[PDB]
Amino acid sequence: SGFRKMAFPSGKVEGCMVQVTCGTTTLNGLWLDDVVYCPRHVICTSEDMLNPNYEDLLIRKSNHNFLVQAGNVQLRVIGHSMQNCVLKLKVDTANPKTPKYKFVRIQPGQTFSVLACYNGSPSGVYQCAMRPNFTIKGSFLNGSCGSVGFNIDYDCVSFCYMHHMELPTGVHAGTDLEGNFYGPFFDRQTAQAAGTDTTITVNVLAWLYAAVINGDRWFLNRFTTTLNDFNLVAMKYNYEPLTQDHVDILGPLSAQTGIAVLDMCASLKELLQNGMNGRTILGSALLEDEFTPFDVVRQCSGVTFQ
Amino acid sequence: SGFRKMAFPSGKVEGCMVQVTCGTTTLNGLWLDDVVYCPRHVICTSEDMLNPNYEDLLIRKSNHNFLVQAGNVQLRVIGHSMQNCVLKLKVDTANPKTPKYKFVRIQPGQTFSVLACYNGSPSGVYQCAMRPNFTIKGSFLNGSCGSVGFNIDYDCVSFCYMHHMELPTGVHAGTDLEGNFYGPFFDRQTAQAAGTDTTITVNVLAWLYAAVINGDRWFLNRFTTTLNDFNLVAMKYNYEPLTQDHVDILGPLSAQTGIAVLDMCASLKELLQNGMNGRTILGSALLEDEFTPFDVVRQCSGVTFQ
Ligand SMILES: *[C@@](O)(c1nc2ccccc2s1)[C@H](C[C@@H]1CCCNC1=O)NC(=O)[C@@H]1Cc2ccc(F)cc2CN1C(=O)[C@@H](NC(=O)C(F)(F)F)C(C)(C)C
Ligand SMILES: *[C@@](O)(c1nc2ccccc2s1)[C@H](C[C@@H]1CCCNC1=O)NC(=O)[C@@H]1Cc2ccc(F)cc2CN1C(=O)[C@@H](NC(=O)C(F)(F)F)C(C)(C)C
Repeated sequence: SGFRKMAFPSGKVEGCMVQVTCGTTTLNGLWLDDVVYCPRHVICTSEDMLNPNYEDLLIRKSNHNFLVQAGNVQLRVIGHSMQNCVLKLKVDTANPKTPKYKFVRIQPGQTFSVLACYNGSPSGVYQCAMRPNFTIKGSFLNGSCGSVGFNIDYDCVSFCYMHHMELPTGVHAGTDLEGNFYGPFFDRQTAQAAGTDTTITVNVLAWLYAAVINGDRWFLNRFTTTLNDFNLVAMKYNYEPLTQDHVDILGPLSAQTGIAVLDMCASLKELLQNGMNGRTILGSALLEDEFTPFDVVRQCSGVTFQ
Repeated sequence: SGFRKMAFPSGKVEGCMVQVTCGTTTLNGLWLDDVVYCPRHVICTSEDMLNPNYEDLLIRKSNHNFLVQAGNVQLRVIGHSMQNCVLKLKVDTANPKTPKYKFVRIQPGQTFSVLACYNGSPSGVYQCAMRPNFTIKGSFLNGSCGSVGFNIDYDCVSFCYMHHMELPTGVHAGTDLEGNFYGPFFDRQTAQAAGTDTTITVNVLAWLYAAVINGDRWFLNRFTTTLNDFNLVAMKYNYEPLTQDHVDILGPLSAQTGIAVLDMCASLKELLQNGMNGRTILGSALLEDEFTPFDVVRQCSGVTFQ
């Protein structure tokens, strides 16, 4: 029993974190085989931090203008290239701790673990989600850029995020590991700002199923709803539309609990319209939307506490 | 910016997790140097799971009745001893991944990271607190016993918890790494139940300071309170008394924000008496009490967003 914001064990990623320096700029890099991946703005100086032309800045650099430190070992850079907003530094040593890995570009609504790092050294691990507006509600300070987000499946690390920027609302923007930003953001100091965000409906439903698995039914009701009528309420509360594919994805949790998806939708409708009346669900007074259906299955018992 | 339930990176602990089998019972163990630590009830069978006499059960075992598996490598047991509720198995191989480490018995109110493990294999990492009633609100299924809790300081792992039991309310009980339970609990199937819990006041105050550091002041007021008058309100809301030592511990966060501790106490008093009026603090609609003052300093900027 219990239900926690649960991150993946971070060891396989810790062994990949390094420090990249160019000029007086240092940030984190990810060392896999003989390549170190890091945000390309490591090549910016104090005077470049507005609207840099990265191709023009990078052609002025040589391999030896980059320093890569792995622990107390300096790795020599023997090639470099820019791919989108990521710099790839070829180094003379293959990381002996390279895990089995993939790069994935995730969809909004999906969750991942972040290994927050400073000076190439891991500091902490937490769970977040790719928001519908393609920001993340991270926890990042100066020096964190290059920290990565990941999921793990049967000892394969799927990297999905590299940290680049903090937006004016205090949320975060970054890239996939091929250097493409999530959302409409850029690695430049310009007017960018999160678009209006929405609540991830399929995830709230998954978390309600988690609450039932763990023995709590107080929020259920005798009603059902059509998908169309539910979505008319969702829209009013700034929730994402629920699709039939979401309904299908929730199939297993519905089967394990004996509660039809559209019946859980009617419970959620009532919660939106009435509030919680001072009660909590899985220790929260808000409707939590950063657990996916997979996250619930991963953490919860396959046996419902009936 | 941001503020997350942040666990320590778990790599140094992952490398210590092993599987211990006795009879048909398998659970997790912690391999440090040439010793494997695990819950002593690994020696129980289906018929022992009520009121076992552990000294009588253990004298009937030999070293070769214990199997220790580290990955796909079987470690041979060459000695055993019981210390309180923990079994110590001496093995023929010292763990080459043994980190620098300590065993600590923590005080209630302190937080730690849990590496949840099944079959000797790490599954996830989350943050919890030792509750005033010496339970933890963990997330544990069958097969999790022997999973450990820890803090890390300058690459020294301080182990503080080993998981043993789930109580009827779904919360968890366990031991320090010397095998002494936290709280009044036993490794036996008897009427035990969590005592009444309380909210960790000094931690709520620390988290309010975190909210101010990150730029949010909506809950502050112009009032102050005496320590005695605050504690009369605390008692009414099932909060722990706040001591002068708590006040002292909050000194640094008070100094960084310019808000006197007893002024923050008056803010907390008002929150308790009025509620939040539908507003949130650091993304929560409840007063969070599982961040210590140290946790806030560790995660937050040393520069307040004024
Ligand atoms: C990251 O650690 C980096 N620092 C540096 C320093 C020098 C060169 C390159 C980098 S990357 C930080 C993390 C960030 C810091 C603030 C606290 N919380 C965080 O997550 N990233 C930045 O500072 C980025 C990098 C950058 C790159 C090119 C530019 F032209 C400008 C920047 C500045 N920057 C920002 O995040 C800024 N935000 C924005 O410009 C915007 F539009 F996204 F809001 C800033 C105002 C500095 C937060
Ligand atoms: C842990 O994984 C262990 N399983 C076994 C199995 C055989 C032998 C030894 C152990 S340790 C579980 C973790 C637990 C399971 C339930 C779901 N969530 C969890 O955290 N620990 C137990 O099952 C313990 C072990 C034990 C030891 C000696 C005994 F005499 C009896 C037990 C049973 N047990 C419990 O946690 C039970 N709770 C209580 O007895 C009490 F009083 F604490 F509530 C149980 C009712 C099984 C949850």
